Amino acid sequence: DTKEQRILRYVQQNAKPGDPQSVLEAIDTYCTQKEWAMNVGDAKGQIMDAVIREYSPSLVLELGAYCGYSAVRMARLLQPGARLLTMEINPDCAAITQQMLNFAGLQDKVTILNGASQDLIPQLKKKYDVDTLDMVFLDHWKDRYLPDTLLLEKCGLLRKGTVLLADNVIVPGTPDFLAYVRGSSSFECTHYSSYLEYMKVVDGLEKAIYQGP
Amino acid sequence: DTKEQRILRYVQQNAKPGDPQSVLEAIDTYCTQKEWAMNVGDAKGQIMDAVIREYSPSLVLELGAYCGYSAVRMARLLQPGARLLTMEINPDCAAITQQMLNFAGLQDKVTILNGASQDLIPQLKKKYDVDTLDMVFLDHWKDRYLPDTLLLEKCGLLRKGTVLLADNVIVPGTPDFLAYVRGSSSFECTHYSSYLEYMKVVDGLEKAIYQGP
Ligand SMILES: N=C(N)c1ccc(NC(=O)Nc2cccc(CN)c2)cc1
Ligand SMILES: N=C(N)c1ccc(NC(=O)Nc2cccc(CN)c2)cc1
Ligand SMILES: [Cl-]
Ligand code: NA
Ligand code: NA
Repeated sequence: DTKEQRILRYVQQNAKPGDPQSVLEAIDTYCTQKEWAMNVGDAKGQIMDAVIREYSPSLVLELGAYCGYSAVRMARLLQPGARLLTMEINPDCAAITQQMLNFAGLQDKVTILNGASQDLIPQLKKKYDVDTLDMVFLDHWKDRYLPDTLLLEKCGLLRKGTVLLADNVIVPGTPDFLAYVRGSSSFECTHYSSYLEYMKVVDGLEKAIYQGP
Repeated sequence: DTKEQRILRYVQQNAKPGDPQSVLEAIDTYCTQKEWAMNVGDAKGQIMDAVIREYSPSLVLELGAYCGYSAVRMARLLQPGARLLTMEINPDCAAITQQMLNFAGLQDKVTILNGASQDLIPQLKKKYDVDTLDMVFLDHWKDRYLPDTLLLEKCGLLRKGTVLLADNVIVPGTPDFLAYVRGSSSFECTHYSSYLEYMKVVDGLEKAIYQGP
């Protein structure tokens, strides 16, 4: 009986059907109460929104999904003609995510693929008629952030101005990923550190904008 | 011949009059060439914009102004009925700032006050008929950031949701300012680190949202 399952359940019992905002609130609440995650709206959500709004991407790729919070958060802001593609290796998390999008009524803005990013990324151009990406959201599996970044490049999926946003990038974590995008001339970087009301970083996010090879 | 005199000159010679974006582009382009300040539009301007857009303040107070870049950046986004108040202790910077807003055609959006923040702040409610502030932009003189913040609270000028944004808050600088706002429950805090394309932080900003006494 997983945490992400109990989150889904809580949403299904308490959120307003087809109301993404309600859904996000229900998640944020339960996790804060449970202390699985504190004020995800202010710590992570708000930052996601600002990035979406600054860039107004037509095509967003989410790599990694836990309970579907991030997918709802992004999908709810996408305008007609804009879409989210989501990848997650863990099948339960994938499914919870789908079910979470369903409840919000956002399922038609999103395409979920349950598989390894290493195997799925190279199929995007061929299998999925993707030429390049406007935005990528890296989530969940921090160890996959750098490999993913490198593979996207390799597959020719990034273009000048493609925005990467990675969640849960807090020192000393994801050491290899941060060093790379910061040191690389192909990435223009901005780090976001959410402290909420205290002194300890609650969430760290990295925005890295591809500057071409 | 001061740097901010020389920035003003460059703008006047090169930017399109009455064009804020042109003026912002003239200052960046010049400071960058002089290697006085790299890519201020990416490093600082874009963040300011994101904050203004998120919060849509009616009244912004800027404390500190060097050449006026920030005042132009913020004033160009304020809608009818919104206004900027700028305080700067150095009389030439204040005047450059005014002449810079003139060139951009933004002078009616702004009131510039020449004087010490400690002296001007307490006169705001009384002399300038302010109740509280929607946003405060701290700029230019980092040593004043903490005492400004405290005086603004003392003067009853912050309300729940008042957004403070401080420029040039790069560790190990302003350690007390940062420890104060993060340490205090009266502030909900987010740090922005702009790396541009490099390994090292170019500019750092702190958003602190007042949460009450
Ligand atoms: N690189 C990682 N951090 C990483 C790599 C691989 C995975 N795999 C799963 O979660 N598989 C899974 C998860 C749930 C259930 C099943 C099988 N039904 C398989 C996770 C994390
Ligand atoms: N706390 C600070 N960092 C601080 C405090 C005070 C000042 N004062 C001026 O710049 N005065 C000035 C500057 C130019 C000209 C004149 C008077 N003609 C006065 C600066 C910085
Ligand atoms: Cl929120
Ligand atoms: Na870089
Ligand atoms: Na705080």
